[PDB]
Amino acid sequence: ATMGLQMVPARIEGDNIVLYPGTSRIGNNGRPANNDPMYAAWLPYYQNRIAYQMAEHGDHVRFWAERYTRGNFCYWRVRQIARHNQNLGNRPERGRNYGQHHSTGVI
RNA sequence: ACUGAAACUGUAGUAGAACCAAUCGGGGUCGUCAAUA
Repeated sequence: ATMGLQMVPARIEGDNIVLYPGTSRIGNNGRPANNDPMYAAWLPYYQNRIAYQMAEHGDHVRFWAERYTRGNFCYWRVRQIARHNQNLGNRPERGRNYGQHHSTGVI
């Protein structure tokens, strides 16, 4: 399970692989550097669902996210989502502390 | 401006001599499987 911390979200575009570390930056060992947040954002899906019907693996999307903290690390908790062509709407605010997933209000 | 008649294509000969349906294999035994929070 340690090895997952040095995986990066990726795609292939035509015939090149692409990487999407996004706002996070790739640390030397491949881990997200300097305690910056996980490369991918986290979508609540089987509990505290962030609904638009629930999105699906092919969905191209636009979304708000919030920086959340847990223990040794932090991550972009998705807050609200729309299909890409649709309007995302207004900025959400200070989410619930979902237990040890603590809000920051950094959105 | 008088059909020739009569005559067994049969008589003797072992489709056989030689060759392995066989060569190798313990009815045996350990750590995997799924990916995140």
